[PDB]
Amino acid sequence: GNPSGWRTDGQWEHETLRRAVVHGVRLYNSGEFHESHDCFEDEWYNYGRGNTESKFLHGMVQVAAGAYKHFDFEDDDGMRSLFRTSLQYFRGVPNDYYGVDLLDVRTTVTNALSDPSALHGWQIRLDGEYPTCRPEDIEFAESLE
Repeated sequence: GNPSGWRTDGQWEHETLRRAVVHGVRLYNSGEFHESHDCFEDEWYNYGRGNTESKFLHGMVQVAAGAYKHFDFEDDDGMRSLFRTSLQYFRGVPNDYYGVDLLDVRTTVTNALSDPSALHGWQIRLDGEYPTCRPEDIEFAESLE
């Protein structure tokens, strides 16, 4: 099918949101967790509060930030706290949103609450695969604010 967020004119409803997803997921998948977080964090206030867009983005910020606490600092309590709120933000978000396999995100992040090693070598599925960092993704994260 067409994932949620895809319009009938063959465009994403919010281009800058899809952008954040592409760069963020590719950064995440190459283990650049801080840069990933920053791609999401750049977009996360642009839609206000309480709606699908802003809920998805807050969730992904916290996924990135939770990974970062786990891999960079071995801070599992910090990871666990972010993961618990990320799951609440994802409530109500379609499981295919903007090309992300969000169902797998939610179940892996849920797993990690029990066992942080659920994260090890885990990559986020986007458009049915596992895209990784390209020079333009890191360039974009570095161009941020």
